[PDB]
Amino acid sequence: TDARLVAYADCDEANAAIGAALALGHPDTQITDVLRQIQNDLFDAGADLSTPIVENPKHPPLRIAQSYIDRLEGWCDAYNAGLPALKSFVLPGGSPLSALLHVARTVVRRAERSAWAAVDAHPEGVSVLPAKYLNRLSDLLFILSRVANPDGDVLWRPGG
Amino acid sequence: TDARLVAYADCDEANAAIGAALALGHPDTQITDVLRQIQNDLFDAGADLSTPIVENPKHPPLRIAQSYIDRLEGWCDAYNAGLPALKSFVLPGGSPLSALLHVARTVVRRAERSAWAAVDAHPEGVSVLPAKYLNRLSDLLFILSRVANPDGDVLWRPGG
Amino acid sequence: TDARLVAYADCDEANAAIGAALALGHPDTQITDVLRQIQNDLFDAGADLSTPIVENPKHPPLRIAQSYIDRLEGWCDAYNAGLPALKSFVLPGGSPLSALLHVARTVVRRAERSAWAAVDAHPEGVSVLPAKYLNRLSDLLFILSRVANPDGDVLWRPGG
Repeated sequence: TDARLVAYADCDEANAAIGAALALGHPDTQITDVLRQIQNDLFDAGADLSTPIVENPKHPPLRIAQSYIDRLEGWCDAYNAGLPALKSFVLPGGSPLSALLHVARTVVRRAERSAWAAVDAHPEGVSVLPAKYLNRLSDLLFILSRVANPDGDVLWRPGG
Repeated sequence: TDARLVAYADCDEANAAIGAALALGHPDTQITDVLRQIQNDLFDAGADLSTPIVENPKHPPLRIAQSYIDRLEGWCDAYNAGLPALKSFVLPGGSPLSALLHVARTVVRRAERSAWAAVDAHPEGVSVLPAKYLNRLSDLLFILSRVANPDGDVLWRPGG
Repeated sequence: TDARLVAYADCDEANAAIGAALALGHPDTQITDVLRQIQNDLFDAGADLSTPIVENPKHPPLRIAQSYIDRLEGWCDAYNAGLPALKSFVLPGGSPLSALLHVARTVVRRAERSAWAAVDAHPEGVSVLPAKYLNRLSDLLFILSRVANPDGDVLWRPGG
């Protein structure tokens, strides 16, 4: 019901999709560490979205900070650097890992929408950072999906 | 936010669920080709839903056409022909492939709802064909799930 | 569109997520029987949510009864009894089975929200029992996820 409650739950659903990718996609050590850090960040995003903003909090805030987003942006550029240009649009799938990352990607985008909806409902009580974080995360998951498809992505083909 | 944006995103989520079925369900060659064609059609459905209808477009339209739907309807009848009558209601699951197709099936039905919602919000700017396509696709995925369960489906049992 | 239709469909999506857990998580005999019973209950929950309540029905009702909920509550206590105290918050994932149960858990919570929304839209024509059932089911799936992670859960870690 509550816009904050919905956004929080969607973050949890996106987080579980990353857990499935890690558990069923068998990523290498490097990718594993990146994904595990993201699971930790998504918990933070959920806590942030669920907690209304208060003036001069006396408790340690658990909020997504700009540095979280700067970090995803850095990983995006670092990982995308070693990839060839796309010849056609990518269809979701390929290796078990790429397929599972595409699933997480789409769930993350659904979570981004509710995070923005939370902001719309409480412009003064909800931070826009969780939404921006999820916005950058889906782009990173797209890149990682490509990284996880060594032999090329599944491509769309014009009807005729 | 936008009804078109939501419908588009749900199609992408359904498309990723089909990608997982293909990647983790190890379907045979025949089923693979059918599912790959559907992934291509779902991209088209997304492009259609996201693009508002314009009079006398000067660009090649990327729209779901009736022929897409006629094709799914044909596959439905062709595949359902070799199946026995249901003794009870089917519970989602069984083989890895059938279970993964049931997951995609339910996501497709969620996408169908937003496609219809897009039509409701813009009766003159959104085509009903994407929604009809998704409507027929969930029925086909139900049939394929049965096809992928050679030893029988998981059946519901009256409480007592 | 219809609040009952949406709630019904979400129950079906949650049911398919349990089917994936069973099909890809390879649970032992005990867990299998519990999950299979839940799939049967979720069918009932869907039928209940989809069928508006009528006075003096002449047909056998297919409704979630309090006994369904009492049963989940009993399993929750029985399974949680053999588990150690949590040292930190749990991140969704771990073993294939635990990861798949966390995915189902989050879908069940999404279904709970629409079941409550159905009640809100038709306070006199929709039972609150399906919603209560889903409320208890996500807590049980959390417990089972822990049970399925013999070597410990994936834990959240404070930023610094």
